Amino acid sequence: DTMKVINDPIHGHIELHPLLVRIIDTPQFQRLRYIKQLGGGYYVFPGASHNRFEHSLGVGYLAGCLVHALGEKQPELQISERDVLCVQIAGLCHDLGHGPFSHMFDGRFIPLARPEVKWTHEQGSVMMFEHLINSNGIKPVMEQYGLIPEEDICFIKEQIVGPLESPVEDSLWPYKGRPENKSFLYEIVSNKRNGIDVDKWDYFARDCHHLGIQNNFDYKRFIKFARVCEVDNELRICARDKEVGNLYDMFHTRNSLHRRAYQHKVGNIIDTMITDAFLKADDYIEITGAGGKKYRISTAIDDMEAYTKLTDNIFLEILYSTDPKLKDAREILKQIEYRNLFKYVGETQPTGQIKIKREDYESLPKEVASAKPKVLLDVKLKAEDFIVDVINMDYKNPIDHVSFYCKTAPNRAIRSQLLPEKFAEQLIRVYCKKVDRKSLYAARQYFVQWCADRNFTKPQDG
Amino acid sequence: TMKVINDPIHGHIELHPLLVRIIDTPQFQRLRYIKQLGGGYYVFPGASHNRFEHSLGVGYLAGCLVHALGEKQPELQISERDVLCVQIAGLCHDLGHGPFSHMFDGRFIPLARPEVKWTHEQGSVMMFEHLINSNGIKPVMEQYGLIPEEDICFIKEQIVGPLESPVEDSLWPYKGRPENKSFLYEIVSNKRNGIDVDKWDYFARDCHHLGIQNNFDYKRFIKFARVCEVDNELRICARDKEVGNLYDMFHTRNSLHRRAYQHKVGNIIDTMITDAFLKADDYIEITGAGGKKYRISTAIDDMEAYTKLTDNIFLEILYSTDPKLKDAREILKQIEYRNLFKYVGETQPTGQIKIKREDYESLPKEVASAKPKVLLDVKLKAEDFIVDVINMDHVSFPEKFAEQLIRVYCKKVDRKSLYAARQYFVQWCADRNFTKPQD
Ligand SMILES: Nc1nc2c(ncn2[C@H]2C[C@H](O)[C@@H](COP(=O)(O)OCCCNC(=O)c3cccc(-c4cccc(Br)c4)c3)O2)c(=O)[nH]1
Ligand SMILES: Nc1nc2c(ncn2[C@H]2C[C@H](O)[C@@H](COP(=O)(O)OCCCNC(=O)c3cccc(-c4cccc(Br)c4)c3)O2)c(=O)[nH]1
Ligand SMILES: [Fe+3]
Ligand SMILES: [Fe+3]
Repeated sequence: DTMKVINDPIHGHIELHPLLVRIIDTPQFQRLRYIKQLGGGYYVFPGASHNRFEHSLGVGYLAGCLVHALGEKQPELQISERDVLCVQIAGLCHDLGHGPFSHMFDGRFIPLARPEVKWTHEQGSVMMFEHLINSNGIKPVMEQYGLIPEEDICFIKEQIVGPLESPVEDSLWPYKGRPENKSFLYEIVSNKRNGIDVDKWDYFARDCHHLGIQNNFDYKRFIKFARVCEVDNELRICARDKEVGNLYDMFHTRNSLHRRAYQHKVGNIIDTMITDAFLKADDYIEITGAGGKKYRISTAIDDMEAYTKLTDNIFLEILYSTDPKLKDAREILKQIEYRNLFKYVGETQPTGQIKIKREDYESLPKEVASAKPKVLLDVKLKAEDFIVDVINMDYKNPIDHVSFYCKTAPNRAIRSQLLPEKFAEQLIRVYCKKVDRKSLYAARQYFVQWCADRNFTKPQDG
Repeated sequence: TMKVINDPIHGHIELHPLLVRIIDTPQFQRLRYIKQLGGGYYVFPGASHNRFEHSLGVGYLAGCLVHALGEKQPELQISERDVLCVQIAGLCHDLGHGPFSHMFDGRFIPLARPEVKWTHEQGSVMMFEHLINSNGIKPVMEQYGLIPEEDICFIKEQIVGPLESPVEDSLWPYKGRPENKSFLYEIVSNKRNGIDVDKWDYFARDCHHLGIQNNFDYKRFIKFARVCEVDNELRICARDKEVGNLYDMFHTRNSLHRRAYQHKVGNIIDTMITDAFLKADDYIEITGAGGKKYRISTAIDDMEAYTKLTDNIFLEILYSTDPKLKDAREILKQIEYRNLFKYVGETQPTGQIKIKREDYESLPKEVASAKPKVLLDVKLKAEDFIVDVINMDHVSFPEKFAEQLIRVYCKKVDRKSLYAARQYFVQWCADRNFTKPQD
């Protein structure tokens, strides 16, 4: 067993430690070759055929790079090759939990199928990671290369999903994989506080590569000039002051990707259509899991053996099906091929109001059809004619939450409107399955009255 | 009306409504599910791209070239109708590709049905006809100024070549356009000098997705391209100062062939996928016209069934529980675990000899029949061998190259079996009179 070299269009030659290779060459990891990074965006952006597998490789590579650079610059931090391998594995496996079409699956489908359950792709990543280890004898390999499986598995899972929870006192280091003097390690793969992690670096670069958008962030420069420094008796990753411009570009790039691609109107309508087909197919598709037990699309998340076989393939399985009981679902997918899509009715925001929770998504269409427009309208619409799409931008923490250092005093952190505009953390769009112009006028009337009733933003276009 | 597409390599791409209506069909959308490089993706994580985007690019480039020629040289009499027909031909040139692209017509069908002559170009013509007739395109073509009778034939001739050659009759064989428009047949698929918009797009795109340097600039070609007479025939000619660009292109191609298309592990994996397909052929069902069920290897006889034959077959086998599919499944599972066929050696045919597809299936048997020379402890059957045949393909105004390579891999992995396989391979090369292998 020796290292391997993979040639990647974003990162060039990426070296893989044999333990990482052993983890990658499993059904549980190879599964990610069959889940598109951007879900339905590929039906708007023909270049966006990339899957979660290559992005995961990139994230592992970048995690290794950043942590090694910090160790080389600062021996005093006592970063060991064991720590590097654990951070690399966490970067590799952070997206194991994604379902078909990525953010579509846990963002919208599962809430609509089982409003009662609380599912995230991060929980799924933890579950798939455990399953991959116990299905492939990874623990002896980990030991072979100096890892301590109990502690280090806990550390990886903590990087992926976060602390054990049970806040309780909260004045105390909540993690168990590593102690406080290695806190900065938890800031590499997934950093919620300020929004700078190697995961975002890779998918910013990769999505820009595949979409045709320019990426002005130089992650390599940032890695070169990153260090560890002291803030409030804690240790954090900080950037050289001279890097401010780089960060500006990063944030702007983020904004562009969100505005032009991630919340593209037609792409999200198509995500909605695919989810509708999945909902109308859920009762009739079986996925065989542990013990030959059958599962549905919406319940495969409860058995990782079944989840392992749940990918974008399900789309085609519905499209190619001959079962009469699936015809409904099939038809919707066929409308996608013929480009007979749901009609965009409008957009609104819950500005100043409580935001819409996942557990309530299913109730929204009914609400819309229950609005009473103050005109005859001579055309009545039902709940199933409406789609309500809730688009959440998940980060209010600009550059301000970043720590900087001077080349004069590297160990200590330092104490404009040109920064990117705010994110509008929740958008609510409505589409109509009926396409005749009378039905669309009626649907718009219903939508405007519904926004009035909910005290949401008055829709534009009027 | 006029849609715009935002391609990663061509930027913004405006599309005529007729082209959009051709694209928005199951028969064309199918290409979203066929990977451009087949199994190369299992070696290059960036090579996730499919034939659909490539086809869009080829149509766009064909339009660009024809229109650029038309703006210049008005004496050629290029109508918008000609531009639209060329764009459609470029758009539809790859409709006939099967699962994993060149793996299908290049290896799988020859092994499965050694007696049929199948190519993805003739499949493209069949699928184009099926698309036209299943979605009422002819009235739309008329609506935009086309003559379906002449122009459908024109498109099919652009894709597959002359419909003729039943007898000698050596003269102008095209029926879709007169000889004075002959140059239009050189745009989408050029058989003479290997210069066409299809190659431009897929060189650029494969470079973009593989991480390989693209040294040439097709825009310079289009801007400095003209039509001129060469030996009493109209042809696409280039301003002389463009030679430096031309060479660059041929370097890129060369690199793309050596680094990616002929990658040893990628070709081994193509072979493994084909072996799985063979062991699933008796059992996989693909519903076709009238509800008749087809196999993978016979789905090419019904375009309705072929419309539903894509890379998904792979996963259909991987996810199956039918015990009859177990063997196929296991091969795919080995791919996931990276327990691959072992590489035994490489050789070349001598002189102009070219092994033909109809004989591919005979090659392993031959290898297992060679008498090694000394003796052997382990004996290997024909099923233990894979013989992989790899092929590679005067412009008017530097590396290995070998018309055919034959590589042998072994399925048994132990050292003893691999030594035996090497002995078989070297003897077989001696018996066919092929070049003695390496080492
Ligand atoms: N066409 C296409 N575009 C593609 C493709 N790959 C990427 N693109 C890029 C370029 C496009 O400009 C962009 C956005 O898509 P769009 O189709 O132009 O629609 C935009 C408006 C919202 N869409 C609908 O509501 C709609 C649209 C069209 C028809 C119908 C309809 C018609 C009859 C009955 C019914 Br019932 C529904 C509804 O995506 C592709 O393969 N095909
Ligand atoms: N691993 C991986 N690499 C990947 C991946 N995506 C791209 N790559 C790039 C990086 C790699 O350097 C390059 C080439 O692939 P390789 O896996 O390194 O194998 C090279 C020789 C193949 N030939 C064999 O026969 C072989 C090889 C190894 C083991 C066995 C074997 C072992 C036990 C029993 C049996 Br029975 C067979 C056989 O592909 C990926 O997902 N995974
Ligand atoms: Fe990620
Ligand atoms: Fe092509």
